[PDB]
Amino acid sequence: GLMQFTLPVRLCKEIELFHFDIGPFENMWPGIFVYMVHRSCGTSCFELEKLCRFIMSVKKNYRRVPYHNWKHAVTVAHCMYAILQNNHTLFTDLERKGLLIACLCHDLDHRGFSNSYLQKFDHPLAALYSTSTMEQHHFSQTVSILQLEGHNIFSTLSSSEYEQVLEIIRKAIIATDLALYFGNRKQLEEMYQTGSLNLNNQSHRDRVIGLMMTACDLCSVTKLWPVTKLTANDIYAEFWAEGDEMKKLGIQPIPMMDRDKKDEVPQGQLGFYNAVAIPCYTTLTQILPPTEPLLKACRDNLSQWEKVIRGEE
Ligand SMILES: O=C1CCN(c2ccccc2)N=C1c1ccnn1-c1ccccc1
Ligand SMILES: [Mg+2]
Ligand SMILES: [Zn+2]
Repeated sequence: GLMQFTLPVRLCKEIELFHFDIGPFENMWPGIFVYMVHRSCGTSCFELEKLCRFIMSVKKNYRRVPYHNWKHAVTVAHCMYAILQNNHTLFTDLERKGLLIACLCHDLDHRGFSNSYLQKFDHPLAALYSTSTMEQHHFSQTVSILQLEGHNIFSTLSSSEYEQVLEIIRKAIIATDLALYFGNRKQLEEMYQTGSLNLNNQSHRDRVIGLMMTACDLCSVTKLWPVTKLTANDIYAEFWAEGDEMKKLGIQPIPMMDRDKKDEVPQGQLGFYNAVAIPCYTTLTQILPPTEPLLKACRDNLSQWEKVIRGEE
């Protein structure tokens, strides 16, 4: 009960900032997650023994892939921590519990392949889940781990509160399907601009949490340039492996996934920042003004990709 997690001074200070990088010491990441749960939710939210067992089973069910790995899980959870900490009073007790867990679990058992590749491969998961294929799998893996003996971190919740938090987690994980982001943001834009956005409306809260999940999921584009640049290598390592596997199916992949077309990456990054990242953080900042640092960092990285094209690096 009186056992607090405490970080070294540099991490204690920098973990509060949106652009925090969790570092290369894998063995410190569970401690970093518990620290964030304790400050974001409370020391009483979870039984420490159960929470630690849950974290280590989640870690075990992330694969050794270049990008969609345990480090991504904890990085996305940290961005959610920074949003929740900068928006103290906007979220319920159940939301703050559910959302850090949703972020830690959101890519469980990822193989480094898109929904598109599973569909073209005719993977068993594409028959089980016709849309948001990997995201339905991630939620399924989350429920599986929660149901392991001694892993039910929600055991003190009532039957109805348990159903609510698992529904927050389900919607939050499904929302990380980038196919669904475009429509979600357009609706939030319309609601904000016509002034009809209402945070007491549950359908509206769901949409705002969805955009928060996109924002946290893409947060590699909101880090300092050296972090963003080096993370991009891991992202494209997966894309190019998917491209190789498309070529093995006798399908020319899109240029983004073709390692023969690396020269086209800088221009592809601009498209992504302009079509996905900047609009995401712009709408998030309109709804949650204290998340402005994410938009600023995103714009800084857009400027860096423009410099790569001009051959200034
Ligand atoms: O940087 C890039 C290149 C373009 N790209 C992308 C992804 C899907 C479809 C089209 C483009 N995504 C990113 C990116 C930045 C942060 N996260 N992600 C991301 C998101 C989902 C899967 C893998 C990576
Ligand atoms: Mg995902
Ligand atoms: Zn993700």
